Amino acid sequence: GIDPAIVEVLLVLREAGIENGATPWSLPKIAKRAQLPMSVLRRVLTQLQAAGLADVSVEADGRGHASLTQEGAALAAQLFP
Repeated sequence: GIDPAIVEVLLVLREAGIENGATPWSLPKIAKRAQLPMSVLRRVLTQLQAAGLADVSVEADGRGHASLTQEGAALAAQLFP
C-alpha cells in the first residue's frame, strides 16, 4: 500500500548522504537515480520537506538540490537497515 515514489526518493537521498560532507545532489540527478519525472520528484520533495525529513534548496530560477535533514538521515538508516 506504500507510495513507491516516496520510498524511492528516500532511498536515493540516503545513498547521496552516505559519504560525510558530500555535496547534496542536484534535483535532476535525484530524479534520474529515482527514475522519476521531475514533476513527481518535486511533489515528493515538497511532502518530505513538509514532514521535516528533507531539505530542498532552490535559487531564483527554481533549480537546486535536496538532501535528508539530520532527522531524515537518521530515520532512513533505520527504515532501510
